[PDB]
Amino acid sequence: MIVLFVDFDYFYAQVEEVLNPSLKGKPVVVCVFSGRFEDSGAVATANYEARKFGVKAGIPIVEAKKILPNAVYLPMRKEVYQQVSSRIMNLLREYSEKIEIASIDEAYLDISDKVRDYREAYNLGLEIKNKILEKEKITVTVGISKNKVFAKIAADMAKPNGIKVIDDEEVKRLIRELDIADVPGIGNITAEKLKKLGINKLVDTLSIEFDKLKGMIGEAKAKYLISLARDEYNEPIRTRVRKSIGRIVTMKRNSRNLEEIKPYLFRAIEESYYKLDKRIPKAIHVVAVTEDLDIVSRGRTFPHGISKETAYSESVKLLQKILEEDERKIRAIGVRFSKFI
DNA sequence: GAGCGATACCGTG
DNA sequence: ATCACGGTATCGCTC
Ligand SMILES: [Ca+2]
Repeated sequence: MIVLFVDFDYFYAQVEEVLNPSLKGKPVVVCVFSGRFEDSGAVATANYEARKFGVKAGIPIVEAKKILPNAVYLPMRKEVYQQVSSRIMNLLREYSEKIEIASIDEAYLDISDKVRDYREAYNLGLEIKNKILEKEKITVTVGISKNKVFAKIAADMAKPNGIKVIDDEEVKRLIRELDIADVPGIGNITAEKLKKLGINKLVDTLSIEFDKLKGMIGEAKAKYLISLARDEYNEPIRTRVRKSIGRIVTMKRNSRNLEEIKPYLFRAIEESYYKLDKRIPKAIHVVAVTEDLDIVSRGRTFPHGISKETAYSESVKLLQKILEEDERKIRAIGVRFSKFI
């Protein structure tokens, strides 16, 4: 099959740049402000102008201001991005009925039955970059190859505003040459677990014995890596249906006082129930990030759907259970709803 | 031996 | 020192 992946460049920033074009050329950093102290929080994304200097998603806002104190610092407007994203997405549906929306920012199309070869495919990805630039003034990167993983690796290798095909010969090349840590799904913890085992390239997972590999990363990621290195990975493009929806909020100050967490918790329920629309969940999970930045949950499933009032009273019970069964103070509290009708 | 909710870990956005 | 999603490993229960 032939897979075409679209990955919007610097999406949150670029949307801010489309809306306020005075911003082009300047470093923009979309932030998520927390409210413990002035400029506490983290970076959600920056544009290339800011990324050049080490201002990337995940760093604290204070560090980003130490590097680029004169950049534009914008509060995250996710609702807006989500709305633009939706419209870019309804636009990708013109090019294939088989479409898998992977994130706010990313979609895969199986165009197998709308092109014959990768030159036709390549051609369809210029069209699509054009259409999106025309309608929404947003640059994207396209990656084309014979499955989702190598279509995503192609986009990585081509961004920003790129397009690249990874034909069957280049796939065999990468399986040998490409550092396994750049394979989607291999993050730092498992990258290291591999290097530990000498695994540096994908091909390497075929000489190692399966249960040494399984015993180290998981049967599933083991099988995942092996199927790639055998060039036998095919995962169909499948439509995403959201499974959970939650919200966590950081408290002005740590605590384990029940009457002190309760308003943040209840704020988190309100927000999440609004984010649910007509989705009725049967499961609720309360979520506390410890003072130590660990994450510890407590949940309950129900024969029925969960009303907000059920949500309010069950969540307090679940938070009580978090505080008994642990001694660590709470930095942020939230909830996740799931198992929808 | 292996199928099921709770819960943690791990990846990416 | 953000928030969000969602896949998989592990346990204990259960057949
Ligand atoms: Ca992107």
